[PDB]
Amino acid sequence: LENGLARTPPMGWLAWERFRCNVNCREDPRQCISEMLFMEMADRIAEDGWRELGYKYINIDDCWAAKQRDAEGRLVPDPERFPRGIKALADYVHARGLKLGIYGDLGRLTCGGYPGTTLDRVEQDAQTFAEWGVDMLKLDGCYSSGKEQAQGYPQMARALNATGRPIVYSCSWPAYQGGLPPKVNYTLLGEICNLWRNYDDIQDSWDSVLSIVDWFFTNQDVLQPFAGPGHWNDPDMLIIGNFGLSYEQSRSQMALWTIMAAPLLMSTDLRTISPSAKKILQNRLMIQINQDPLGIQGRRIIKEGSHIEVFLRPLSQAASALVFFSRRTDMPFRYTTSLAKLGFPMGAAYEVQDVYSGKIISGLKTGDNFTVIINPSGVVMWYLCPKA
Amino acid sequence: LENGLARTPPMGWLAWERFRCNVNCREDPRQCISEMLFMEMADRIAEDGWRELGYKYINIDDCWAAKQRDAEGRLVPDPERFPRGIKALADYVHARGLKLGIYGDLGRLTCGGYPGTTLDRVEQDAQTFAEWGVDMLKLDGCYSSGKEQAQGYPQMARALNATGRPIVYSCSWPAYQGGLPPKVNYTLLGEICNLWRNYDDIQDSWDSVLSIVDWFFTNQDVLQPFAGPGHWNDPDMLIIGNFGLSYEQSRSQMALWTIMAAPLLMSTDLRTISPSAKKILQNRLMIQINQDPLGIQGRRIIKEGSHIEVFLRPLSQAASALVFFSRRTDMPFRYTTSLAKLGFPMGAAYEVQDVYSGKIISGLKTGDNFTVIINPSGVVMWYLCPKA
Ligand SMILES: *[C@@H]1O[C@H](CO)[C@@H](O[C@@H]2O[C@H](CO)[C@@H](O)[C@H](O)[C@H]2NC(C)=O)[C@H](O)[C@H]1NC(C)=O
Ligand SMILES: *[C@@H]1O[C@H](CO)[C@@H](O[C@@H]2O[C@H](CO)[C@@H](O)[C@H](O)[C@H]2NC(C)=O)[C@H](O)[C@H]1NC(C)=O
Ligand SMILES: *[C@@H]1O[C@H](CO)[C@@H](O)[C@H](O)[C@H]1NC(C)=O
Ligand SMILES: *[C@@H]1O[C@H](CO)[C@@H](O)[C@H](O)[C@H]1NC(C)=O
Ligand SMILES: *[C@@H]1O[C@H](CO)[C@@H](O)[C@H](O)[C@H]1NC(C)=O
Ligand SMILES: *[C@@H]1O[C@H](CO)[C@@H](O)[C@H](O)[C@H]1NC(C)=O
Repeated sequence: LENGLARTPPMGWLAWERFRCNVNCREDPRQCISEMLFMEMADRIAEDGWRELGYKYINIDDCWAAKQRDAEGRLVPDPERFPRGIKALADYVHARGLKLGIYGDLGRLTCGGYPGTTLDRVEQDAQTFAEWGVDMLKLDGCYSSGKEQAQGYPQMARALNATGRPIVYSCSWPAYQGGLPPKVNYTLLGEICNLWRNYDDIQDSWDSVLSIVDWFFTNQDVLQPFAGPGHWNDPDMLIIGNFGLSYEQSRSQMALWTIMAAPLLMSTDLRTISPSAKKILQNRLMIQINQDPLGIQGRRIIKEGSHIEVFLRPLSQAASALVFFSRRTDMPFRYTTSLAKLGFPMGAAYEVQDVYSGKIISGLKTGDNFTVIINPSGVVMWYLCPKA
Repeated sequence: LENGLARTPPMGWLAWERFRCNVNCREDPRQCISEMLFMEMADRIAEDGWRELGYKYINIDDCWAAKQRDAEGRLVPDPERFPRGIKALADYVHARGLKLGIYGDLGRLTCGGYPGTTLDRVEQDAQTFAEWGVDMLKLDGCYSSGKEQAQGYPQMARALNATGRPIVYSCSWPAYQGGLPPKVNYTLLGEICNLWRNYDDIQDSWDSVLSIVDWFFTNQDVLQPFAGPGHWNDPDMLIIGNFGLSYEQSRSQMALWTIMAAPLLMSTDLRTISPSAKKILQNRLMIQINQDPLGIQGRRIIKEGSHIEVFLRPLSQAASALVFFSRRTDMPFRYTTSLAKLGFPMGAAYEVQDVYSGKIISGLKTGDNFTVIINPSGVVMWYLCPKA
């Protein structure tokens, strides 16, 4: 989508995976979906170093609105959970130099049972969001037919533009259509959306992450070519800092999402996040690679019988990123190979930096053998710069 | 096995899951299988509070011996990796008030390819171990037929007794025979072994833990009745502190192994263990319940459609232990029920202590509703004492 936005994958926080549709603010004041949740996450992003790293979006997902539109047919937030309205929430977020994202559903109802954005409501809702000061909109696709979606998604892109307010547009259209051609036309998506959820919702477990990793890389031929500045593939939220991932697994999701040029939308409680989880999510070099200006999504290039997978992502400044991933469940594994074997130019030399450890290799020749030790369900990630 | 040993499930450290058959001491001085590994783990157990809690066994697993017996036909440790011999290692461990465990295989070769204990070598090997000062022996079953195992396992029990040295005897016999009757006779196992590996080796992943949990509880009817002081079911090593389990998952394995009256044999690097992992493994109340004098293995009593499972273990002093386990992957879950609904006596009251948080409920009436909040892949564990 050529609206000057999302020239790099969106970075921020999104409520859904961690907080879901919790409306029990009486017993879960901090974990329930309310204006307070977003204001506090905004303070967290603004105060704990996240903002400086690039994390700027504070996104509201499903279950924020009243169970019905007002009499005028407009969407309104839940009165008890959002007593100051959305515009006020936006100002608050804006005052911190952050941006506010909201959620809607092209259809009769949101997946959670809240007011849906039917075709006759698209222009009005887009208008309502802009007036509130919204900066990003995720448009879900429950309760709408393929025909209605084919009309509605492009229609909402036009409506958003008409408001004159630049709004990042996240589309779930592909996921509802199976995520693959011919049913999905990624060329069209690139023209109308800034990013799109291609596949299943991420759940809080390592198997969920693996399921997403495997679907995207198995189908990379029909997905990788359509990602770029202004239009990204979205494998869903980062679940680092939550309940299901071990330390190694958390490092793995961050690394693989970076290879995929995926949005870095955290869905975790920033008020209780652990130091190790924070350290992973705040890795500057990792973020630099994810945010690379060229926006060329990487690919899996090797699947060893040793249960080791290798990924490569081409970058700006003639650089590259490599991820060595172990799916073994026995012990740290010694993977030995050479850049030449991985496909790099002959007779060259590279300065290599281990993204997580910081260790550097001054001048690795492409013909030289090297060994990396990868832990179970973990990765070793390299940033490579050619010497001249 | 009535040898006065293992009146409570064995507690200690075992090398296998974490260190496997690593013999590359040149590049992995600390992680390779050598006398140094065991001496250092012994120091760890003796110095970091483990010994006082009950952890006393330091067990050597596969890959410790020389590739062949000496000329006299006796087992000898690998010369380079165990330069001071086993007896010296035992003395060292003994000097710390700990006990040394060793590994052998009833068959032509150990699963790792090392010298096996064939039938004609049983008496000699049992003799060799006693002389070295061995306190525990795990007898694996690779490369032996069912007929040979039927003869060898009972035969080794007799050989060990004859040495006059009390030795905990861990038998893998059942695992090689499928772990279920009629092929396996757990009454016989109780007579000849102190504990036995019934099922597959644990690997470093949550799915491995779940696979073990599900097999044992699905088949609890033919397993639970045969566990007791002196003879236990062994679901394998604790992998808390390693690469594949998240925090919640680690707490879950500890709790479920305690419900199963399982040995608490840690297989992790005690030199680098995290504070949180240490805190889980050192939980005194948890250990007290695992070590309960009655030795009555618990059972799964409920499998909700909410993906919540409930476990109960009867204890001494008319007490009980309950585990509420969530296999959901969405968010913290509120499980509401009553002790009456769980099956407890009518019109009674209990003092309840949350094993992990320490929070206490003074006098919970069996008829009163209560709610516990369980995190994804996590547990809530209670210790209950009746009031009078
Ligand atoms: C509506 O669409 C127009 C283009 O159709 C957007 O204008 C483009 O903005 C980008 C970045 O600001 C420029 O690089 C292009 O040159 C512009 N194109 C044209 C035709 O001028 C405009 O930003 C959109 N409006 C909103 C609010 O999204
Ligand atoms: C060999 O077996 C005998 C029993 O057959 C063991 O002796 C028993 O030891 C326990 C605990 O010390 C006592 O409760 C029993 O009363 C003993 N039984 C008998 C018949 O005396 C003996 O400990 C075993 N020897 C070894 C080295 O394991
Ligand atoms: C996909 O959409 C683009 C953009 O509208 C269009 O040019 C192209 O023809 C479509 N492809 C197919 C197979 O319909
Ligand atoms: C490099 O390592 C590979 C093992 O992956 C080996 O086959 C090859 O012979 C090595 N090359 C040299 C020059 O040692
Ligand atoms: C199981 O072993 C015990 C102990 O030797 C024996 O008494 C019993 O008969 C055996 N059960 C069967 C079915 O063979
Ligand atoms: C106790 O909670 C259950 C829900 O599990 C509910 O059905 C029941 O009515 C409650 N009992 C009382 C007295 O509130």
